[PDB]
Amino acid sequence: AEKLFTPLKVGAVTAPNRVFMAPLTRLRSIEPGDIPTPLMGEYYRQRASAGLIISEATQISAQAKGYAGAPGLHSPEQIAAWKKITAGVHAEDGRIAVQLWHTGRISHSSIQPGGQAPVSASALNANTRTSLRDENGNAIRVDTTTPRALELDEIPGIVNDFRQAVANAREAGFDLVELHSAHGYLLHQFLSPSSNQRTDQYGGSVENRARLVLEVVDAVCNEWSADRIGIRVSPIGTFQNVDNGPNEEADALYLIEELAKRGIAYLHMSETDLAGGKPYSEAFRQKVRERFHGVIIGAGAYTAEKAEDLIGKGLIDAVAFGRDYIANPDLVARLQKKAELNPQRPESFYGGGAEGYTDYPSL
Ligand SMILES: Cc1cc2nc3c(=O)[nH]c(=O)nc-3n(C[C@H](O)[C@H](O)[C@H](O)COP(=O)(O)O)c2cc1C
Ligand SMILES: O=[N+]([O-])/C=C/c1ccccc1O
Repeated sequence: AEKLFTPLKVGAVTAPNRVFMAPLTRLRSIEPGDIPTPLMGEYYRQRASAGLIISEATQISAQAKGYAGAPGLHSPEQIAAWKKITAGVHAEDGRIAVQLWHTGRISHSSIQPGGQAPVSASALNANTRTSLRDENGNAIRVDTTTPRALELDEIPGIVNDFRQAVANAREAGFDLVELHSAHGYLLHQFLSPSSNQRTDQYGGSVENRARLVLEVVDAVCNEWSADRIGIRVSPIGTFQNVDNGPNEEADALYLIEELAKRGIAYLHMSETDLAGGKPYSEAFRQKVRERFHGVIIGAGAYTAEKAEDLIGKGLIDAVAFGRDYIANPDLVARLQKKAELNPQRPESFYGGGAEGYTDYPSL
């Protein structure tokens, strides 16, 4: 029997199905101000039949910015714009979480406050690219700037920025928040020994490496409620040159046991980047499942059939689809009916306007 189209309690909200829209950076916000737009509102409204929409990654602060065109949730103007977007999703009977990030070293000095180097756990270049805008406003890929290591006394400010962004998110009408602790961004930069060479209380042992993300979790649970908080992790494998170190499984299980103590709404596991990699072992999935007592969302080149299999095995609760949600606003109906999926147009994933954004048809 199919379970994808059955309801699921996700902390404080109830999803009517298990087909979630993964967080998808689309880089269509207004500059100056990193302001969401009515076009973005239309895009999200089109996808409101998702069991849960998880927004594009959204800055907690101006310092958090690493991509031209990515929205923020730190300014009054951003709060006002997001309020209209969440109202539109709710008018269509949807549910929407905001994914909150700090990009850390995956950034460029030209888009940082004061034109300064971005920050990270350690002063190590990401050795990758980010997306800026050229003089005509078009997306361009540019090598990342070498970061400055955060001073110990700057850490409380980072925690406060997450806390403040969650206050703002609650005000803006989001149903949940997802902390971006994956994919080589700031929280993951602290988690991974490959990017964290600190020798203070925020590096070294796994307890120290997870310290920042757990302080953030505690701060945001206190600001709102634990049943409003999810977290995305990518703790097995390599993502944007950030591996998970030489004890990745044990370190992941430590973090997950710690997260379970807070009673948070969900754990969202990004299992692979677009280039793929070794699948999660069923033993690992079992170890995660016995340790965490909230919703588990799986993501990364899923099919509906794989999601059904893992839901049936009692190992995950929901699936997040990324690219299929870019191209199929009514992905839920298509998967329910076994309809074909619209052809994807990758050239318009990042930047631009309505074309390749709001022009993918429903059935
Ligand atoms: C254009 C694009 C933007 C993405 N932006 C984000 C993001 O903002 N936050 C995030 O955690 N993952 C991001 N991802 C990863 C997706 O959430 C998803 O995990 C990935 O695309 C693999 O799932 P899929 O095979 O269903 O597309 C992005 C992926 C794509 C293709
Ligand atoms: O893992 N991915 O295939 C993409 C990740 C991603 C892409 C753009 C912005 C934030 C992200 O986490």
